[PDB]
Amino acid sequence: AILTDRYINRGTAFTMEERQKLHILGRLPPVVETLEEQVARVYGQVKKYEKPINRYQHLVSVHSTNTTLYYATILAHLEEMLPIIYTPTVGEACMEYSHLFFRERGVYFNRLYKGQFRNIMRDAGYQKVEVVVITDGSRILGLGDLGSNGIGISIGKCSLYVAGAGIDPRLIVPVILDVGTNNERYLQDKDYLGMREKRLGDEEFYELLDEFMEAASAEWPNAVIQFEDFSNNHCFDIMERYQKKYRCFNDDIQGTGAVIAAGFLNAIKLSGVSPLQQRIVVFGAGSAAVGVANNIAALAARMYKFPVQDLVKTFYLVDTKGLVTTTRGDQLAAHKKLLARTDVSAEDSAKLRTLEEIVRFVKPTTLLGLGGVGPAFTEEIVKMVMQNTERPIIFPLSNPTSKAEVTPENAYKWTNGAAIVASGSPFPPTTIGGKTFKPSQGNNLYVFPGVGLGCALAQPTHIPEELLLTASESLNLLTTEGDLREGRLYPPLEDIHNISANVATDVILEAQRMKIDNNKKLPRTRDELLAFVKKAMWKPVYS
Amino acid sequence: AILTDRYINRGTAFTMEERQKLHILGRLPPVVETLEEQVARVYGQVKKYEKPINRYQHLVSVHSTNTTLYYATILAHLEEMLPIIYTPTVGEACMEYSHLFFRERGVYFNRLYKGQFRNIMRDAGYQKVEVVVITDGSRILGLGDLGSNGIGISIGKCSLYVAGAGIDPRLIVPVILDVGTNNERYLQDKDYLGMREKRLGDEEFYELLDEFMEAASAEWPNAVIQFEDFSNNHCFDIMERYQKKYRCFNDDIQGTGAVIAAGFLNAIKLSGVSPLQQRIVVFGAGSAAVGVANNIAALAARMYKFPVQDLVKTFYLVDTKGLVTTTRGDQLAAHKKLLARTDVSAEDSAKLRTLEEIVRFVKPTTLLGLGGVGPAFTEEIVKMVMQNTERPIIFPLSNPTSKAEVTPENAYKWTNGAAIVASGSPFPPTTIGGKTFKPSQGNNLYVFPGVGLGCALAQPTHIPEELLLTASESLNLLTTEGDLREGRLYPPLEDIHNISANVATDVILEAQRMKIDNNKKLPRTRDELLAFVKKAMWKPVYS
Ligand SMILES: O=C(Nc1cccc(S(=O)(=O)Nc2ccccc2F)c1)c1cnccn1
Ligand SMILES: O=C(Nc1cccc(S(=O)(=O)Nc2ccccc2F)c1)c1cnccn1
Repeated sequence: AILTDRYINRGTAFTMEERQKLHILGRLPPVVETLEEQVARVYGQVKKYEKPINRYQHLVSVHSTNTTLYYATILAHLEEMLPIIYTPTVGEACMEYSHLFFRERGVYFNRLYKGQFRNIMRDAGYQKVEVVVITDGSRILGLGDLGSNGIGISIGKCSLYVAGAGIDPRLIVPVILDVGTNNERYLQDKDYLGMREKRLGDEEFYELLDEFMEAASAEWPNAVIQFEDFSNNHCFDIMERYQKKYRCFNDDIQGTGAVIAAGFLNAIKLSGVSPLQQRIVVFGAGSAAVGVANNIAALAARMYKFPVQDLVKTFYLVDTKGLVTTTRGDQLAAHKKLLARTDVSAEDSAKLRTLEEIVRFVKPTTLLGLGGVGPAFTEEIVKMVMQNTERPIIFPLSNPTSKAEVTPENAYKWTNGAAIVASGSPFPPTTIGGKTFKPSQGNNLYVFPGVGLGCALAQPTHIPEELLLTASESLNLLTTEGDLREGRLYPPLEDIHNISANVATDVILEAQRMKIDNNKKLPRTRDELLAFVKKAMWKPVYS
Repeated sequence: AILTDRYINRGTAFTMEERQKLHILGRLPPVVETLEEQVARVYGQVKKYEKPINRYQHLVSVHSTNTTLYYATILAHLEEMLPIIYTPTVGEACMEYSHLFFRERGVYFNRLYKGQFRNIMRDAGYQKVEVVVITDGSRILGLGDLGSNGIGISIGKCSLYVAGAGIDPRLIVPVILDVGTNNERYLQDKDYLGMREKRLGDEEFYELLDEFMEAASAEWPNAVIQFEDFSNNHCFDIMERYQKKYRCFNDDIQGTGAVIAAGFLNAIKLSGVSPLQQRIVVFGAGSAAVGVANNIAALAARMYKFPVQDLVKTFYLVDTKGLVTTTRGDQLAAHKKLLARTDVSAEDSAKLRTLEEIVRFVKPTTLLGLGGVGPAFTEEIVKMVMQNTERPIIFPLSNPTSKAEVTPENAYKWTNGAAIVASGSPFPPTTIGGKTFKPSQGNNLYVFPGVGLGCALAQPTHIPEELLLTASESLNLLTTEGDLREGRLYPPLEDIHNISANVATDVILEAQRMKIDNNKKLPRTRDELLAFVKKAMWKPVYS
């Protein structure tokens, strides 16, 4: 019963004396290993596979037999395992290898079960659930509708809360809300196991998602509900609908802006050009891109008490037409108005269409790549920014690497190593003249696990914007003098347990200051709280 | 508890009413499938993988979650799945992917556990075990010593008793007797989990194997012990040591000779050249090759009551020196003496060295390829056999296909479709002049599962040679007039349940005639017994 329970199984780490006592001597090969030795063996077993999907499949096999060994392997090799266990491999697993997820916990909802959602949750037989990740498979980036196969996205994201913040793997629940699929291949595929129908309209979509939120608030009252990989037609509206009434957040929207804001303020500190002297080209004018700009302005206003209006005036927003201005003659989308230039004439607007002429005119010190249209930050454009600052801040954040505005290698080459670079994706180091440069990766893992652990301990009534901004600031402040002297914008990803403990600590203190915390057992002073949070974390060691 | 038990789990075959009643509605995607629909889906999931090892890995995943669906998929696609689930894929899985077997039942013995073998078996907590497959990883063919990783061979072979003869998958036990490894890579491999030592000498080897046989006879008294993939230094001696005292057999030795003898006697019937008119070149003079010849002579003597001495005189044995004769001047190995020619002069012996001149002199009607040295049956040699018979019998049985004496395609091409061919391996059909030919595969699956089911029902004291010869004859007689009219030498592999039920029936009747049967509940007449055996078989359907 211990060997066959993946939560308590130790495999070859059972000592000979333990195997004798548990009557399992003949169930294992005779070698006895420590957990670090098992992790080294698993890491070799993974790297025997060349393709990410086969590495993923091997890690699923480990997780199904020895959960402690799985999470110990991820924690020892995190940067390398992240592309396998989540984006982009998990989406390819969902799309073409959905059987990899069948044996996992997954809770499936659809219109056939209307009015039974609470019964289904009760039936799942979990105890004090802490984190629930839900998707409908619609995709934040709107590529590759997964329908019911989106359950693998929720499974993968749940796993990152365990690895990142020590959420006990028994207290995470992955959910698929199957409201149909517009995936034409799936709609015709004899082997598609989900609802074989186009996506439900908004009225029915919200009827079912409302029942889900109300059922989860009753049956899983201790949980944070995290929306993952919902399409843009719904993801912003879901948060407007639920943010005050339920304990919920959207990582794609709120996590991303908190992580990019933290890293960007550290790039300002390194750059020699202080926040009010920055001239920031925001290349891309989607709701998400404007959210990131507003999250930067909010964080600088918190950290430095500059008037937020003056920080807004540092942004130069570029949409598909050109520089967004109040004078260029069009009716602006609501989200573009607050960053529109008021200081540019109609005549100058007409001559500010191409990114090259916009950069020549604006004289920016920062280029924020949120454009999703490929390598817009040319050598000529990067060379112009070198005219305005000694340390250009260049953030090519569009995903995947082919949609990205510039490679970190080109950014460093064209500035002779002056560029301060953050990426959505990991890159190898670049060496110029014997000096080494490596971009800072703004991975969402820096924030969501600590928000989850914080909301799990404090049990806040809801997750107001204050808790995300506090997580953003906490992350910024974790970047040490040492980190900064080596050009890093974030604390190191390998230190994610300490990072999450600190983010969670600061989130709790903010919930306590707002009197929204329902858990009154927690310390209310930072040093004693941080020690308490660290002790509360599940660790991937045998105990 | 039903979803997580692979023996009772039905996955998507649970109806909506059943999901309601079992409180599992939210645990599955909403599509309800029949077992045949699930099998079609799994077969597509398998064929999405190009490499055998990745197909194997996918089938392991099915087996770990839904045992009924795994065995239903094998039974629906048997010929195609056999190369994946056993030779040669299972050996490659053992050698390089041994982690595929960690979660499976496996019972591990070694010298560290001397005197505790019975305790280890008791600890395994099985009920009335029927079949135990044991290996030491030494390899029958002596290539790729697997040591402790030989457990995967036992696991794969156990699975074939379930698929082939409906041994209940709860009543099969795979065993590794780890007596060391001569695999130099393993002996230096930090991740090898077995006994890190060269193979024990014979005295210690037999001390431990004796304890195993005695322990299994006490703790698993209802079981057949089947030796799999033991090296030639031990496999013949193990059977001499144990055959009378324990319920045991070796498939490599006894199964192979029973299957080849059955197919060869059907080739004689098709050929127009009756057993006493056959002139059989036995190319290869190993113990195994002489065993196959002796099994043919024994079966013909049983079926036709020709004097066995006259059947022996139909064989012309060829070793590495040439035609084995009493006059060629050397001291013959014991196994070669009984097939040595007494009718060839010393002078003719000296001129009978190359296979070509041996064939020209002997004027054979059959070529039996048991040589293991590549494509010895040349066009010139096949063309000479066409001079001696209208239907050359050509059996290239050396493994793998590169060691084989002739391709079936070349055999049929060079004889314009007259050749009667059996292979160890599967081959595609050959079309000559719009007429189609396909070799008969002498797969060991024809015999061992039915011997296992027979020995499981009758509970004989031991497995004397009479039970193997009866299985051989039963298999021969299952080839219908219809089968024979289409050139088949065996009943079709897809019909393996009916085949095994009939082999088991005949084996039981032989045990009853010898008064070695311990199970007195069984019918003693063939029709009523065969019905009883069919009912006793585990079937891969939901019940
Ligand atoms: O856990 C079992 N066995 C085991 C054997 C060797 C090694 C390990 S391990 O847990 O040390 N490593 C491991 C396990 C999985 C897949 C990849 C792995 F590397 C475990 C078991 C569980 N139930 C039943 C019978 N055995
Ligand atoms: O059995 C479970 N789920 C399941 C989902 C879809 C489909 C099937 S299936 O059993 O229909 N097919 C199948 C299962 C395995 C791997 C390849 C497969 F094709 C099963 C389960 C078991 N425990 C816990 C939660 N779920």
